[PDB]
Amino acid sequence: NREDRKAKVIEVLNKARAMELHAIHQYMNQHYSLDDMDYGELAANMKLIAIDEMRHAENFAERIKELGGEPTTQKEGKVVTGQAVPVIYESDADQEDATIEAYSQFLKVCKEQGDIVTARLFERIIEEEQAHLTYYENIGSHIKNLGDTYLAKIAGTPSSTGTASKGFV
Amino acid sequence: NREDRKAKVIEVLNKARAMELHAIHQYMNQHYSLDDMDYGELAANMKLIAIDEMRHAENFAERIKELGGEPTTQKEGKVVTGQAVPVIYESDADQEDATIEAYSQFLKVCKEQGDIVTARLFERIIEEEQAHLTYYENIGSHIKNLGDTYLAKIAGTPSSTGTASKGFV
Amino acid sequence: GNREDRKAKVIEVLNKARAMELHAIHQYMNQHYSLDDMDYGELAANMKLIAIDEMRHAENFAERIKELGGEPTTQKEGKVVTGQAVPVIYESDADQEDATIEAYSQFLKVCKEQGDIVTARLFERIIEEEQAHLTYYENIGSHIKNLGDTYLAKIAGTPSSTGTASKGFV
Amino acid sequence: NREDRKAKVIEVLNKARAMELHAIHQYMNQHYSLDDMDYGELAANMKLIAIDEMRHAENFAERIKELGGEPTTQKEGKVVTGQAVPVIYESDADQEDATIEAYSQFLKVCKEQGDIVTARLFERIIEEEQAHLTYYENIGSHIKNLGDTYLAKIAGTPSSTGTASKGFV
Amino acid sequence: NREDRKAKVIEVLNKARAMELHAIHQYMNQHYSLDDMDYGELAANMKLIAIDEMRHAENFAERIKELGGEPTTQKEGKVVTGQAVPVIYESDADQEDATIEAYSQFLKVCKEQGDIVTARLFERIIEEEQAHLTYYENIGSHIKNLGDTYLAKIAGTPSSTGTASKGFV
Amino acid sequence: IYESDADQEDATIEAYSQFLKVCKEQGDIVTARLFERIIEEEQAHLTYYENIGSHIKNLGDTYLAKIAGTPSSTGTASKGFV
Ligand code: FEC
Ligand code: FEC
Ligand code: FEC
Ligand SMILES: [Fe+2]
Ligand SMILES: [Fe+2]
Ligand SMILES: [Fe+2]
Ligand SMILES: [Fe+2]
Ligand SMILES: [Fe+2]
Ligand SMILES: [Fe+2]
Ligand SMILES: [Fe+2]
Ligand SMILES: [Fe+2]
Ligand SMILES: [Fe+2]
Ligand SMILES: [Fe+2]
Ligand SMILES: [Fe+2]
Repeated sequence: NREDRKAKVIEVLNKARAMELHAIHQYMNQHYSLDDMDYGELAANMKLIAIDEMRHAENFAERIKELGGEPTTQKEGKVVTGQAVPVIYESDADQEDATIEAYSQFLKVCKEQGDIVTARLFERIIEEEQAHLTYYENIGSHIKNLGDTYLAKIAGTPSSTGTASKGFV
Repeated sequence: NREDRKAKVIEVLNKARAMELHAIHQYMNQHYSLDDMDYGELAANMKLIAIDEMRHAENFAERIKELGGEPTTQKEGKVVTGQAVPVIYESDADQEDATIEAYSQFLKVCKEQGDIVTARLFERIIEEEQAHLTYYENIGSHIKNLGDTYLAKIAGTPSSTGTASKGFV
Repeated sequence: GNREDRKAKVIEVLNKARAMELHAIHQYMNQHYSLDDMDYGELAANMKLIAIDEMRHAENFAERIKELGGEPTTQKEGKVVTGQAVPVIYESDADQEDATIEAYSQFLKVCKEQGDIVTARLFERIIEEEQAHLTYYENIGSHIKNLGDTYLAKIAGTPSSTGTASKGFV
Repeated sequence: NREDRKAKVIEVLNKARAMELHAIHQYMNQHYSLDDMDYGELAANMKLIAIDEMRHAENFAERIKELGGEPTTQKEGKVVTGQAVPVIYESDADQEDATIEAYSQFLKVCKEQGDIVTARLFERIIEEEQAHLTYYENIGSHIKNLGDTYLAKIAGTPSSTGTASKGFV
Repeated sequence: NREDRKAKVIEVLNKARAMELHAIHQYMNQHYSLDDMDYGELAANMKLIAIDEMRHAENFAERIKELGGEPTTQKEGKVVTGQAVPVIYESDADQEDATIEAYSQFLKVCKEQGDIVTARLFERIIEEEQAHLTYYENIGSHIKNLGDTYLAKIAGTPSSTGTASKGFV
Repeated sequence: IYESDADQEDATIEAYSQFLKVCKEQGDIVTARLFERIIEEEQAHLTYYENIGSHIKNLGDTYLAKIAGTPSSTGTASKGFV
């Protein structure tokens, strides 16, 4: 029925959302490390990708409300900390790839439940995850093939991501 | 194959267009009432949504022509007049929901018939119907929950939808 | 007659005219889709622009019907003719605009009889716009009749745009 | 099996790409004739559409690389030269119609191989092929129905396609 | 013999053109690989040179038409794929050099056939090939002498070649 | 071809109609009658060339497609000496 159709879509939406919450904390944790290491452009792009995941989490939450459900506040999995630079980019590529696989499954569920608006949302976000995927693979390729010679170039670059957060104060 | 496929898509396209024609007359009728009641903001937005349905009617017609068919000129269903404000918003949300449901099945037909262009057309319009649905649900909620304090706020507002219609004269 | 009766007779001619507009909107838009399909851009565009004039007429009639206390009709008068070839489109639209002006002038007399100055003036203004439509259609028809394909060859591939898109909700 | 889903998608991408290469050479061949016949506006649009097909070939190659494959440099079919003006537009409409049908099928494969990103690529390009189709059908209609009077209007028109190609030198 | 003169010039113009068509695909293949490796500046200049080769093909074609011939659509030789970065620049320098040698002979034939306009077209394009040769020798030289130090500088650079291709849609 | 051929037949008939006049003036009834008969034949050529021009004009290549590849024989070969 209509109610079961919505509940099944809400379920994959909250699963995706929980994955987004995990990515936000995982990438920001890496952001703090790269920043601490003073690899500015890497620090900045890692934070800009975290913000894309924040935006995904919010979009998933808004559709869940539209369907009458509650947006989860729990993250899926655990954040891995203290990763060395090569492990950061190899693991983040792995995560992006597994995310696209899972969201492609969630998309299918939306289509089966005849939910056109939610399947389109997954499709749009999956394209953005593909851009994250390509970025992490590329950095990993340079670390693998060029090592510290590549990092020497990143050392001390600007880490800014733009004007500060439009906020309340 | 091809001929059969085309005919099946033209049939759902005309069914949808017939629903668009119904919606144009139903929403404009309610628009005349709201204007007469002098709830400008509600009057204005109802007409703007009616113009979205006109553009949907026109996009369906154009696709129908591209497929070799003739666009229908009869609306589906009867127009309901004399609806009071609470009924206007409850019914329109009901209509938008039913529209998304039907278009979702029409979309499926396009996919089964291998017509990607028409499927994409439905997809886009369904997203615009979701916006209509949300708008009507929202007005309905404030009329249910707040009445007069909310209606007094709408009383006497501008009902202009912008600059006058580019026409022939 | 009395106040109510006076409004009622005027509401009745307003709904007859409005129903004629609804018909014009669908008939002209039907021809618009065909012209567009044939890729006669300038013709397709002016046909739609005239259909939009009729939408405005329908809306104006409606707003006056509500001001008089009545209910604007949603049924179109007559049926739409589909599949007309180009020469038939312009000959029939010219006939229809003529018939419209004929009927609206009778409707105006009724408004004057019922002592409704505002509604009478509405019909007057709209009759003037219908005259513009008639002259347009007669001129196209005349060139089609006299110049044939050589006239149409010049319209082929012209822009069909009616300007910026429909200020709508989404 | 991850690798087999990529192989199968890469295979249809290279088929579509080969079709793009054919179109590029076919449409530019016709552009050289149209210019030679001094029908500028027709020559110009023919070249602009060939550049669209160049972009498609590029987009397909980029996706083939993201999937780990090698973008083909072989075109499908044979270029037909020496076509008169009516025959250019009747064959090009036929070509575009055949491309949309083929691409719709390739899109099906992408969906079957669980590849949402490539499927969306195909759907985007199919929409552009539909624009090419309509264009060629309209020109061909004018030639069939109006011939010389129509061509008289095109004779001696401008043929520029805009600012010259940003190149290396 | 007028016609004989034209025929011999058209022959070398189609030989040159087939050489251009080969270069477009060879260079673009390498562009796709350099883009994949994320060496943006190299990928960008490779494509810009490919576009210069597209313009050469177009100019040969137009001269072929002025002479009453038909421009070839088949490339000369085979595209080599999978080249390592040093091999890309070593072979592109060899090809550019081979091209200037051939075009220089083709230019001689035009003069022998008393065709001043075609000879001047060759002289102009040869100067551009010299610009290409110099570019490939320079990059080849940095790779030989600087190794991964040079690559480290190119990793992550912009790959943009400007605004998108003015096209039909 | 057909446009100039129609103009040329029309001209001929004009010219021949004056040559006929000269024949009547010189009292040459036989030569007047020769011009009369031949002018009648030129009129058949004129009509033929006008018709082809009109079809080419109004139907173009659609018309020529029908003619493409038709027989061109004008019947049995020239009776000659060899
Ligand atoms: C008023 C009124 C009616 C009567 C309804 C009733 O039940 O009273 C009315 C009725 C119709 C009906 C049917 C159709 C569908 C015709 C068909 O597809 O056969 C129909 C179709 C269209 N109208 Fe329409 N309408 N309408 C306006 C007012 C009215 N309209 C205003 C105002 C604008 C504003 C124009 C603008 O600035 O974009 C406007 C524009 C459009 C466009 C153009 C959209 C575009 O190009 O983006 C199309 C198509
Ligand atoms: C991509 C791609 C391919 C496919 C090759 C592959 O192996 O992937 C590709 C292939 C070809 C081929 C053949 C030709 C030769 C056609 C012929 O003469 O038969 C060929 C020919 C042209 N390309 Fe081309 N292309 N292409 C671009 C990308 C690609 N191009 C981009 C980008 C632009 C940029 C548009 C701009 O901003 O000017 C662009 C423009 C042109 C111009 C325009 C020159 C001018 O007007 O100055 C000509 C001529
Ligand atoms: C009379 C006369 C002249 C003017 C000479 C003069 O100086 O008075 C005369 C002149 C010409 C001249 C030039 C040509 C060459 C045209 C050209 O090739 O440009 C020219 C060409 C031909 N006519 Fe000709 N002639 N002529 C006849 C009478 C005369 N003809 C009669 C009668 C027949 C009888 C047909 C038959 O039974 O074969 C006939 C046949 C031919 C055929 C047909 C051959 C075939 O189809 O087998 C061709 C071609
Ligand atoms: Fe995400
Ligand atoms: Fe991501
Ligand atoms: Fe709609
Ligand atoms: Fe709607
Ligand atoms: Fe009207
Ligand atoms: Fe009118
Ligand atoms: Fe394409
Ligand atoms: Fe195309
Ligand atoms: Fe070159
Ligand atoms: Fe070169
Ligand atoms: Fe004759």
